[PDB]
Amino acid sequence: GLRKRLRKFRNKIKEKLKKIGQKIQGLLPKLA
Repeated sequence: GLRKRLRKFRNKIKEKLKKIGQKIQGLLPKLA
């Protein structure tokens, strides 16, 4: 049962990741 929970876990966080990667690419061009 632990597996089913772990897999889905790394799936939820993965979403919040691609979210910030979209916020920094906007400032970089201005800062660096």
